[PDB]
This record gives sequence, structure tokens and C-alpha cells, in this order.
Amino acid sequence: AQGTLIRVTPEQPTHAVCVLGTLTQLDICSSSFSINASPGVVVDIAHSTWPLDPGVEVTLTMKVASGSTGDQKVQISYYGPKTPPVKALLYLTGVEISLCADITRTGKVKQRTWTWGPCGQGAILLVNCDRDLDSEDLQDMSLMTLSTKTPKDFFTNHTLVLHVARSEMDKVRVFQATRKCSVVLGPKWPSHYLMVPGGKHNMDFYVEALAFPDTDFPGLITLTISLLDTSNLELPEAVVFQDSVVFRVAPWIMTPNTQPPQEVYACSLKSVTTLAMKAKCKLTICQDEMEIGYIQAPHKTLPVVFDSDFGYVTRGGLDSFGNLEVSPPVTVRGKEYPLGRILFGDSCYPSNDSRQMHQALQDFLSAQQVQAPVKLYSDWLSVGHVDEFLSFVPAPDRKGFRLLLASPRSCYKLFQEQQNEGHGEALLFKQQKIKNILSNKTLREHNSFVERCIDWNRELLKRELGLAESDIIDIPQLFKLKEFSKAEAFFPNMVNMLVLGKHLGIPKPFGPVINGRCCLEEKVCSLLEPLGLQCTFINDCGTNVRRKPFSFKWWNMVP
Amino acid sequence: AQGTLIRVTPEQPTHAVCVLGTLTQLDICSSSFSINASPGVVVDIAHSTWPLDPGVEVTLTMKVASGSTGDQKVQISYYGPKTPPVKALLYLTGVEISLCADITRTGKVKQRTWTWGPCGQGAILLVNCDRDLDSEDLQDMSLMTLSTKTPKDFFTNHTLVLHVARSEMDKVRVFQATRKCSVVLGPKWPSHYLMVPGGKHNMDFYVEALAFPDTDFPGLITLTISLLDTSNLELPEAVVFQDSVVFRVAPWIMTPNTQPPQEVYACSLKSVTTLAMKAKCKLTICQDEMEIGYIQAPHKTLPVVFDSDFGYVTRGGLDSFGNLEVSPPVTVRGKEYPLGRILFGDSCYPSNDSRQMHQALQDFLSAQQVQAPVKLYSDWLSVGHVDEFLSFVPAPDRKGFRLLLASPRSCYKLFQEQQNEGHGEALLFKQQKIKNILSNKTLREHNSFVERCIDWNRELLKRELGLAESDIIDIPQLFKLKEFSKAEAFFPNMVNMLVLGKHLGIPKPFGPVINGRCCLEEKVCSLLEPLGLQCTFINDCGTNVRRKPFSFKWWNMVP
Repeated sequence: AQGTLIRVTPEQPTHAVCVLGTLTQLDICSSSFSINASPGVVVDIAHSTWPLDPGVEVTLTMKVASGSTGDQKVQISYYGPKTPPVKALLYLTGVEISLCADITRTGKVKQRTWTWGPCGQGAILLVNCDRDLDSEDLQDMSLMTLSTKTPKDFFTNHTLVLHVARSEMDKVRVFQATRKCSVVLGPKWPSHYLMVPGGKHNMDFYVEALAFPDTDFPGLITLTISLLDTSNLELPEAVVFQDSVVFRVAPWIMTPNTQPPQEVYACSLKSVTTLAMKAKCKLTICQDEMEIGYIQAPHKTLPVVFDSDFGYVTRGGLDSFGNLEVSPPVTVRGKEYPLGRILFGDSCYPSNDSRQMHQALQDFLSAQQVQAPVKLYSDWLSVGHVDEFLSFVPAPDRKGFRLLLASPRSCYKLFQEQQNEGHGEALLFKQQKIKNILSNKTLREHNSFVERCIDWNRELLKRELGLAESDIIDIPQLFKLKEFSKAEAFFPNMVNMLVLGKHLGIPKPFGPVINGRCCLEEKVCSLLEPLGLQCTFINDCGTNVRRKPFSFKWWNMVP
Repeated sequence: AQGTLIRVTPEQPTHAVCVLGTLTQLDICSSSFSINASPGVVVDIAHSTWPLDPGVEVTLTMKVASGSTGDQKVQISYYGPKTPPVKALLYLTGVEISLCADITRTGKVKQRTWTWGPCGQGAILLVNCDRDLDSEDLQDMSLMTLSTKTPKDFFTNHTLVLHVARSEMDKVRVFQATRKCSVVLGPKWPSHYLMVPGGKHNMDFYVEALAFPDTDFPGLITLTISLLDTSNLELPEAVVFQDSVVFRVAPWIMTPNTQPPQEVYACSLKSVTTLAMKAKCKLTICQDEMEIGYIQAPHKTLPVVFDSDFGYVTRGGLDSFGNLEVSPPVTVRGKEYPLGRILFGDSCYPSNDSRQMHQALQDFLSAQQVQAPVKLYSDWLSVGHVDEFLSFVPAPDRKGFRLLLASPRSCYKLFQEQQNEGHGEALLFKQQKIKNILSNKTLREHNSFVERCIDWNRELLKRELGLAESDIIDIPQLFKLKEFSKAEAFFPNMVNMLVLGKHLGIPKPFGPVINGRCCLEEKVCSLLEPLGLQCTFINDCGTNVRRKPFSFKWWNMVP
């Protein structure tokens, strides 16, 4: 490991503390020699040797915690070419000082750096999410334990201080478990003296994070323990040993439509509550301005809501959470994305009239980093949400899902196939005949332009999400360019659906009724049902969907 | 590579632009088939094949820039089970659009991500460092060239826009070289329309960075070119192709004493100008409140001064640049540190009375990242600069240098060896006899405490710098604890020396004169001279030392 420097001399004897586990270095030449020491002290040297050469390395390491000061000694025999051997003494005191936490992410407490992956190491911290002590309120916090084994009279000359760097103090809080609980490290103070008794003992600390990773907070918080020597009332305290643990603040994670729905929330019609039932998912009644996510820690995962037993956050129209989505887990050219990939849209390039999502929002999502955000193009739509052109649904064969992209083309073909069949007289919804829609050149170019915008996204999603055409399903859907040539749905946007597990709540396109059945509605089912989806059309919608968090622990990822 | 989506139909013919180098995707089924195309168009498909199956992949890629719109065509023959083959037409126009820069760091201009190392890729940018156009003032900037080959009448229906994300616009400036120069992208505007003529052409852009990497600026700046289609006066512009380059802003790099001195600067005695001579290094006459560093780019390296043809910076007593140093290049457990490792000191843990270097300073040095800063312990010294206990000097054998740590121990031994020899009557400098210094128990403990502080650093430097005892030289040096028990030099601090190449300008320790020669002065030479260092003692000191930048290009490192 690593350690301190002890200098011995024939002059007088030396005393010293040695912490179990640390590598203590010894300086012998600065006065042939010999090393003889107590049974409990393992002294190994490398070119045991006799040559009094400074290039020689001598290391001590206590075996067990001394029962009292100076239990173990080490004598250095100085001798050589016909001279009566002089002797150098050294009294050691072994203490056990270990600051422990849940570094194995196993939910159990048992150099110092945080590492990702299933083979990595590092305790995890949740952020305190409360809007407006004992076990009654500390189950959400992470446990840190200090264990010591020292000679009964040990803390008369040494004291332990717990600290955090000043740059991280406003991001963490530490409570001491007195076997009530009081703050010992926090935004107010970076260090704190511990009241620790000699002998065998161990106190409990409870830690919580006060901020999520962000532009200016990589996300790591380090807690260090220090062993101070204060045996000389005159001199100031001397650090004799330090050790620490490194916690990482749990990111805020979004949940994709492919995840089982756990609960739906509605504001202040009963088509949703009917669909919720078939879903096998709770329903409760009181806005699409927030997003239900989740933070996860070995010892607990807690649902957290994001807006502008629930936790909340408030960071910050493309600037809406309605313009925030997440891909299903996907692998891209070897790299793995277990928790999906955050999708949010904006414009192809910055203009005088370009809308975008507030940079604070963007910066924050990337800072969670575990769902590496992907920018899409939605600025062409009047409202601008990515939900207006895409959607994800569960699948039982391919990769376990299908990307649904709106398709004006799929609609022209359908309406056309209808005409050929003699139904050009069919009415949509001013009602318009399926014959006029087709003959309408202006509507055609408008949709031809939207096709361009969506295809651009098709390509983007195929690259960033490792998709293949076999993963995509185009849904018939038309558009119209209204204000500022921005796009709106010609008829209810079916790709803007409530994916409740495998039961879809698609908006009702009051389209051409052919044979007692709306041809669009009919076309949509012929595309999804062979996938297991049970389609149902509502007559549109303030509704959120708390979904089951991923089984894959985010910290096993490798960003 | 990557590309767009073309949909053909027996209905009518399609027109489309294809950029050379991009992979253009074609949709055939959405109307057995056959593909026949112009010589210049390479059409390869994979299960060329005849089966009209959507799972079939068809890709086009122009060979050369079309001389005029629609030079190359592609006809799709639709046929099968006894039906007269229908035909689908498609006219292509090939254009060459390449946005180039010095991605190979070779100083010559010839997906899109910046990568470190000798095998990496990515252009480099210098920050504008000026305090208070043409080639006369653009040699310091990086050249970016847009090259195009398009049909003469091409830019009547398409326009090119150059842009930067809004989040990076305040960090870059872009000038257009009109073959004067005017700003085209900057803190004021994120995008700009280019005036480009049809045919073969190429314009020059000059780029500069306006900020060094920092807590909130990873350091990358992306410049994107977009090819807009504006053939439909009604519809808005459609992005047809994008490409870009990614520049990385050059870090601020510190220069270690082991680097050849190029110039020394003195304020408003002539011992330095005498030493400067033997050095073979310029000397000029007008404060130790700034540090001369350097920024480096393939096309140029420019010396930059840091304070609180020279460039300057102003970010922000441990809070002094006097508490800022840098290790010589070193390798640590496999990891390479070619430009050294920034060393700055502070306290072992945060207290009510702990001093530290302003967090803005610390954050900034780490953000340069190429000299991964290492925190040392200096808070024990009254002044608190790491220069009071360490120093680096050039060496011809080991790793090319030696770490010099002050050593109270080395001084006690020397003075003691002196006494044994009968010189206990020797006077130091109230003058004090080398006999009293030794017998002084209080002075002894004081130094014993300082020994503790320095050894702590010895260990820190051995870990973080991969040092071995064979790399260190302890210099005899005593200390005394004055105000608040902080440490000061008992006699002139010899480890606080002006390392001018291999000619050291050590402070004069008016120590015990034994045999016409100060024993300390004598001891110091017996340690360094066998290394090639020519020691000379001055009678102390506002002096800085601009030293030669590293040959190793920082961007070949692998942080």
C-alpha cells in the first residue's frame, strides 16, 4: 500500500503509531546492521539483509492492534569491522483505523477512486429530494462506518477528524449515529472532530447528497478521515494517517415506454381509466409540464419528478418536458446503452427564429451522462415536441421494441389505394373528399417537406440508436404548414400515443370510413396487432406515466 | 459513411443532390426490380439483386461533381410475373462539399470527434491573448477551408450556412478570408450565410478561441457547415447535408526548472545578471506574482503569462503563483506525464484557520488537465509556498533530474559531525554557537515537527510522481516556528533557489565558517556538483524565468 517515514537512531529510542494495513517506511542509515523485532511486527527488507546501504528498503506492518502503547518494539543492531554493536530502539503502537462504506454497491457495508461497471468500486449517494432524527428517516441515506481498535489510553494523544473539501461541502450532509443524530459535515462546516473512545469501537454516519451531477459538479464527493497526533502541547497537530471513501451522486434516470407502467396520473375523459384497467396498472386523479424519473441506490430507488414518497427537482415549446423522451435500451456499434438514450429535439442550426431547449436543461441531462442525450430535429413542428413525429412500443421479436415514425407517405399510399378501389368519394372528418386531398398539390408539397424533416430524424435515430429498417414502422399521418410555415397535424396525430405497456391509447383519426371502418384506424391495427399491441382510439390530455425503473443498475454501465 | 433518404416512384421522376463522400440511401418498394444507372453513379445493393423486398439495401454514391444539374440518372425497372416493365426515373446532381482544417495537427490543412494521442485526430485552437485585417495578424489563428465543386447554377437553389452551437458562440471567433477579413461567427451570432459561387471554389476562414478550458468549458468547439435547399419559394429551407470539424482549445502549460532557460526578468543585486551570463540566457530588467507559461499549436506556440509578443490571463499566501510549481516529465505506474505535473500546496484538511489556493485557480489548472495538478502540504509554513521545502534540478543520470527537499535532519547531522570534530564553538550568522543550536531542545522539536510536514510531502511526491529515494536529495536546512506556530527558515532557505538551467543561484546560508568555508555551503556543493550543477550563493528577489516549451506536443498526451 502506502505510508509514513520513521527515523531511528542509536542516540535514543523512537515511538510511533502504525495503522494496520498501511506500509510503514523505515530510515536506517541516517544515524553493517541487523533487524530483530517483536512477533507481531513483520519486518521485510529488500536489497532482510545486513549491508548498511541507503538503497536498502525496510518496511514494518503491525499484525494486530497493540493492547497498550509500545507493545511491539524493533531493535536495530549497528555493527561491523571489529566494533561492539550499538543498538537502536523503536517502540510501535498498532491501531486499526478503517472508514468503511458500501463500495461494492451490494447494499452492505464491508487507491481511493470511484470506478464504473460490474467490476468497479465506489459507494453511491442519493440526493435529498424534499419539498415544503432516527431510522424513521435515515433509510434513504447511505451508511458509513468508522471502525477503530486502539489502546485504551490512545485518544489522549491522538484525535480523529472527519472532513470534506471546501469545494464539495455545499453538496453533501453527514449525520453521526449516537449509539439521535446530528450534523457533522455539511454546507456550513468542512471538518469535524470525533469523540472516539479507546479500545474496540465503531460509530455510524449517515450521508446524503444535496445536488445532482451538473455542469459544475462531476458528481463525486470524497469523505476523508485523518489521524492527528497531539502529544506535544507546544507544536501544532501532525497528520499521522489519512484514508477515505468516494461516493458518487446517483443520476436522475428517465424511463422509456418499453418499461412496464406502474401508475398513471390524470388531471381535471374516462377512456384512459378504461385503458388503464386492461393495462393492469393503477390509476389516480388529481399536467404535461413534468416528467417522472427515478434515482437508484443499492439500498433504495426512489421515484423523482422533474418540473419547471416522491422526490422533486426544478432545473431550467422545445423548452418543455413534452419535448423530452428516452429510447429503449439499445446497443450501438458495440457501445452499450442499458438505460436507453435521452431524446430531445431542437433545430438543425441556430437562427434568429430558432427555438431550442434551455441550455441549463440540456447541460443537466448530459451531466447525468448515463443516458447520453441525443438532439433531434423538431423545430419544424409548430409545437416542436419530438412526440409529434415518433413513439416507441414494446415488441416481442426484434430488439424488444419498434420505433414509430409518422409518415405522410404511408398515408398518401393508403388514401390512394383507397381511391383505386373506388372510394375517392370518402369523407374525412369542412369535410374533404379523399379525392381532393390527393389532387391537392399544395398539401402534397407541405407533406413532402415534413417527410424531409422526419427522414432526417429517421437517419439520426438510425445512427445514434443503432437502428435498422427492421426496427421501424411508419404510421400513416398527414401534416399541414400553418403559422410561419410550421407544421401541425392534418388530423389527430396518432404517433403521439399513450403507451401503457402493450395497450396503446392512440388519438382518433376521424378518417375515411370505408366498410364501416376508418381506413386509417384499420391501417394502424394491421401494423401493430401482429406485434401484440392492443390498439384503442381515444377522442382527444394531461397524463403522466410513472414506469418501472430498470433492473440494470446504472452504475454497472460504462459511460 | 452516413446520408439521406431518396424515394423513387413509377409515378414521376425524382431529382436529388448527392454530396461526394456521403452514403445516400434509396427506398424502392414504396411505389421484381432492376437497377440501371449512369457511369458516374455507383449503385451497390445487398440482400445488386432483383427481389422486390423492403429488406433489400440500395445505395448511391456519386463519383464526380456533376457539371450541371441532373448529369447522372438512375432508372428503376419495375416488373415481374408477365407484366410489361414500368420505369422509375431519378436525376442526381453531385456536389463536393468539404469543410477542412488541420485535423492531423501537422500544421497543414488537408465520425467528427476530437481524439488525443499520436494516433488521434482534431484541429487545435489558440486563445486570443491580448491586453490594452490580414496575414499581418492572422498567423496566430487556425485556418479552416471550405471547398466546393458544384454545377455553375447550383447556388440559385441551395445555400451554405456556417454555424456554432449557441453554447459555444461566446468562446470562438471566425473570420472569412476574401480572396481583407470580416467576422462571420462569434459571441454575437451563431450562424452565417455564405456567398459561394458555383463551379470549383474554396474560401478561407481564420479561427481563434476566446476562452481556455475551464470548470464550465470542456474545451471543444464545433463548427458545422450546412447545405440548405431553397428551391421551393413556399416551403422553408430543408437541410440536405451537414459536416463539421471539431477544434480543441490549447491548454495553458507550465514549464519546469528542468527546461532550458530562455530569458530571465528582474525588477527594481547584480549577482543574478552575472549568473544569467554563465547560463547562456538573456537577461532583461523592468514581481513574483505571475507565472510565464505557454500555449502551443502546430502552427505556433506563444508564451503566455498568468497573473492576478506575450499573451496574458487573469484567473483567481497559498493563493499566490509563488505557491505554484511543476514536476519534470515523469511516468507513474505506467501512466505518462510528458509535460510534468503541476504542484501547488495547501493544508491537510479544512479548518477555521486553514489557507488554500483560491478554488477558481485550482479548478482552472485541472481543467487544462494536461499537467494533472497535485495538492501538497504547505500550510505549515508561515508564507506557505511549496518552494520553501522543495526544488527541482537537472540531472544527467537517473530520470534526468533530482528532487531537492529541505532537511532539518541533514543539518543536525552536519552540525553534529562538526562538533565531534571540535568546532562546537563555530558561530552562525544574535550569533549562536553550533553547540547551543544542538543543545537547544525547543529548536529541536520545532524542526522535528517540520521534518514531519516535509516527510509527509516526500511520501506524497513519491506516490504522485513515481519517485524513488534515488531521485531525492535532502539539503541541510533548519526552520523555526514563529507566528501561530507557523514555520520560517532558521537561516536563508537554500531549497528556494533560482534554477537557471544547470547553474543554481542558491540563497547564502551565512553558516558556521569551518576552515575558511561555510560548512553548509560546503555541504550543498558536495551533494550537487557530482551532478554537474554549478552552485553559487547570492545574498538575498523579484525574478521570473521564461523557459523553453516542451518538444512533446501536449495533444499527443493521453490524459
